[PDB]
Amino acid sequence: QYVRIKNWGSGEILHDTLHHKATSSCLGSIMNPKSLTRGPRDKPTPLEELLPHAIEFINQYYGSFKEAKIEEHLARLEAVTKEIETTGTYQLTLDELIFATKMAWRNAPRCIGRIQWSNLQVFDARNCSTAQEMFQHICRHILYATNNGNIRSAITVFPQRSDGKHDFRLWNSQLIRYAGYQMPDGTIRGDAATLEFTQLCIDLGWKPRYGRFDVLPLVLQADGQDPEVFEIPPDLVLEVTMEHPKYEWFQELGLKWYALPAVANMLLEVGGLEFPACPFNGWYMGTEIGVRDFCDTQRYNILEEVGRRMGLETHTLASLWKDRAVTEINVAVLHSFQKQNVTIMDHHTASESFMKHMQNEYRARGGCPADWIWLVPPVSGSITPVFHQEMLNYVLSPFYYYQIEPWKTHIWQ
Amino acid sequence: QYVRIKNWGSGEILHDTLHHKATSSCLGSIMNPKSLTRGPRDKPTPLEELLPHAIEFINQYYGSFKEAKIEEHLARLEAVTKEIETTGTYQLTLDELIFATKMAWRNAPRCIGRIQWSNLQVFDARNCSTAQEMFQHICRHILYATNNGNIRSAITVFPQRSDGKHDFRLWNSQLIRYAGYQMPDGTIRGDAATLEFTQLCIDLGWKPRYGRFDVLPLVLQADGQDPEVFEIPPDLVLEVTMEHPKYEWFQELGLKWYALPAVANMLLEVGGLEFPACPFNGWYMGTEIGVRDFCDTQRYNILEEVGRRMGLETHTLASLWKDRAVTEINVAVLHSFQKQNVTIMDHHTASESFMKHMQNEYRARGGCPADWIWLVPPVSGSITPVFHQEMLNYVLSPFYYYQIEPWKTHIWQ
Ligand code: HEM
Ligand code: HEM
Ligand SMILES: CCCCCCCCO[C@@H]1O[C@H](CO)[C@@H](O)[C@H](O)[C@H]1O
Ligand SMILES: CCCCCCCCO[C@@H]1O[C@H](CO)[C@@H](O)[C@H](O)[C@H]1O
Ligand SMILES: CCOC(=O)N1CCC(Nc2cc(Cl)ccn2)CC1
Ligand SMILES: CCOC(=O)N1CCC(Nc2cc(Cl)ccn2)CC1
Ligand SMILES: C[C@H](O)[C@H](O)[C@@H]1CNc2nc(N)[nH]c(=O)c2N1
Ligand SMILES: C[C@H](O)[C@H](O)[C@@H]1CNc2nc(N)[nH]c(=O)c2N1
Repeated sequence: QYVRIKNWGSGEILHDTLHHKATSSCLGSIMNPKSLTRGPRDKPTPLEELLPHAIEFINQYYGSFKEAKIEEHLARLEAVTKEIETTGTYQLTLDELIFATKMAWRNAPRCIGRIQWSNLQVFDARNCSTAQEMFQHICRHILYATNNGNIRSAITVFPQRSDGKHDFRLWNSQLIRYAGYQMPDGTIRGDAATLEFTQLCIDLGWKPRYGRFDVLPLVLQADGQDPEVFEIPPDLVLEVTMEHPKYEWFQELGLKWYALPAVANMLLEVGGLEFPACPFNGWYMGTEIGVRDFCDTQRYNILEEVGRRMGLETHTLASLWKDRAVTEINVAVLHSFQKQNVTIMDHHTASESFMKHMQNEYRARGGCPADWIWLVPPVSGSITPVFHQEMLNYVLSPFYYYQIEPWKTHIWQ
Repeated sequence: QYVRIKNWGSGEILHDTLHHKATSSCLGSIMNPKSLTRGPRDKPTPLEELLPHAIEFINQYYGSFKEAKIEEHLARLEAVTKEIETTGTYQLTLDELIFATKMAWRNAPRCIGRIQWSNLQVFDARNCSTAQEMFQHICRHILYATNNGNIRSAITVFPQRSDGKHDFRLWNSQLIRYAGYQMPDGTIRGDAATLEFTQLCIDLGWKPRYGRFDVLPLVLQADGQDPEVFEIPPDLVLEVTMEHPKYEWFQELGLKWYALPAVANMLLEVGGLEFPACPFNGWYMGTEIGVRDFCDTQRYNILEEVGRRMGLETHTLASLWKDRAVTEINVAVLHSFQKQNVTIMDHHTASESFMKHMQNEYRARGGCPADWIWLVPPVSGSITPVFHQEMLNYVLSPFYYYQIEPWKTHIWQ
């Protein structure tokens, strides 16, 4: 009938029915499980599969109005059916598309900022045609979203997949990201995690600048053709330099980070249609930068240097110096964004926000797909309320899937 | 053929084959899923099910020797078969039992201290018969394990389930635990989480002492008879008073905690046999006390008071005061145990230990059942290496299962 969900922090009990609308050794801590990956195609969607999903979506959309529009609903259902018989696919009204993007966001089990789901700017680039036009669209997005520090969530929808042989794809994981260099002296400079992709950019012509914070170029693929490299205009990239409210030596660390967190390589699945190119963004949550970017050993790995600067016993694990360090780094991050007037949210505030939202979600539609493993911040887990909340993780539709890294499935022309 | 497992911190790849030997909406963050709970019975184990499992276990046991003892192996296999036809069950040699307890530990997906798996003291109480004898056995365990601060892991195995109507059961979750009182003024005193169980003890005759740290009594059930209450001799309970290495006011908080972490209510399943009563213990990991016991809002909830004592902006979430506080509490815990010479391990050291162990496990037997959600410490998640490790969670055998709270399935005499 329904699944029982408990919050061991408040004793609160919830009944999840929503999971019934889901799609598909316990593969728990798997980053990219096949279940979350929507791969390629070389043939249109079998009409037998498409129409059902289409009908399905159209019904969801029309059922979403406080006061139904049955005439339009039926008309639309017909219009779409007829459109598929005659063309073998179909086009969403801008409204449906808008609705689709917010719901897909609403259904992201791994997103903690979903209380903002209804607040999204949608850029319709479905009529796009060249890499250059893609690049221009992306720039418009970046400029709009950055909003000079007062960040705004937005998404840019490019042409939907047709036959699977003319896919629009951004080869970058994020719109804004730093390059990683394997120096001569054997050391790594910049973002150790982007070493390969940085090399690719070079291989495609991009000129490496060997800096610690060089913004990588956009590698765009349009109409399924080979990817073209485009440097992002520097004026468009807002950055925050890191300062600590108390340790003046913190700035001596010479760190900074971009203000725009934009996911660039995911596919939007909606009513049977697939959009291989739909970059989107929200605003940063402090821990992403202060903890993951700066403290992961396979990224900027600055934890020990900050430890020493603080005079901690960096040689004694049980001294808990790592916990002391990372917190000061987190404080610097938050302090700097605030000082420079760039939207950002701390993880504590983020957690309570999500709890409020999940609460809203169960009341509203009897569920909220949640991936505990991703929703719990990388530091101070049980100090946040999300940690004590049991969660159900399932895949609804619309949905935002991962895709196979393009350079792995692209037939070069 | 095998599952692929990745460590995004080191790029390391592992192949899990062990999962093939496993037994049985994604029920991820569920504390007590049915899959981990081995419930009651009112009839012996169907011989058709028992023998296969028995044969199975005996083969594992004998295959564990560096140099096989095939004669004994076959003899034992026969001895056991014949023993079941004639009695409808069987007895493990002390050795097998010992082997069984370490393997079950070895197979606990939620245990981070498993690198210590082969170091376990086994107390054979399978011939026990009365609650009083149970109580004495438990005391011996407590005394031995406490070892005056130099904690020793140990387990006490009581009589295996026969027909399911004569179950030996400890009604307590842990051997040592504090009571919780609903005061007249409406406030809670002690461990808010043990309110109900404290009431039960009272209901069964125990005299409430209304203290903040009153050790609850043992509530023992023997041969399936009604539970008897036994106070634990105070001399047997070692405790650590909390002091901070720098904040002298910390001790003014008047906190302490028991040194022995002993799980009392789990069932040991081995070769078809079930042991409803097998309390066991290891030693504490700092975060259990400093974070969960002291900082969970539904437990001692001391986070805000420590925040104020430190002079932090306890009114501004984004100030990250909670992170500053909990760390100092964690430091106090570790500092106090060390000062008082009571074994304890910090979570950072614990994490590296487990990683080393998991490494050993994949090499040794091609796998290691791990529950990421439980293995990652309640604070500084990604600062520990366990966070960046993909893990497979499955149920092998021997295994330690949860059981239905006894007071829910007991027919009072
Ligand atoms: C408005 C502010 C927003 C905040 C603060 C927020 C925060 C977060 C955080 C902290 C993550 C973790 C990412 C990681 O660990 O790699 C995340 C993931 C995610 N968010 Fe949000 N988000 C916001 C807006 C959005 C928007 C506008 C969308 C979509 C239109 C969205 C879609 C997702 C998805 C799909 C993921 C999963 C990414 C992945 O699996 O790699 N988020 N978000
Ligand atoms: C030698 C030191 C040991 C350490 C430091 C260690 C540490 C831990 C920790 C931190 C937990 C988390 C408990 C919770 O969050 O509630 C745990 C759980 C567990 N440990 Fe260990 N452990 C040790 C020994 C043992 C021994 C001797 C056994 C069995 C003979 C064992 C069996 C388990 C089991 C089954 C759980 C799961 C408990 C549950 O699900 O409630 N551990 N251990
Ligand atoms: C396969 C084609 C099936 C067509 C059936 C359409 C039934 C109309 O469905 C209606 O949509 C309304 C939204 O406007 C809702 O308010 C109604 O509750 C719902 O019954
Ligand atoms: C149902 C009864 C089946 C009995 C078959 C027993 C086969 C013996 O099994 C043997 O056990 C040894 C351990 O001493 C191992 O070293 C051997 O590799 C293994 O083949
Ligand atoms: C490893 C570099 O990471 C990034 O560039 N990131 C981190 C992962 C993503 N983070 C996000 C995304 C969104 Cl849409 C909102 C908040 N944070 C995008 C930005
Ligand atoms: C809520 C009170 O918690 C406890 O009494 N605990 C916490 C849970 C258990 N912790 C353990 C158990 C073992 Cl066997 C080893 C280390 N820690 C037993 C002690
Ligand atoms: C292996 C493990 O799943 C992985 O390293 C983690 C876990 N949870 C996460 N949570 C978030 N938000 N982001 C991440 O990248 C990860 N990665
Ligand atoms: C709901 C959630 O699973 C639960 O609160 C957590 C998660 N992980 C845990 N991890 C450990 N070690 N111990 C716990 O009690 C819990 N509880």
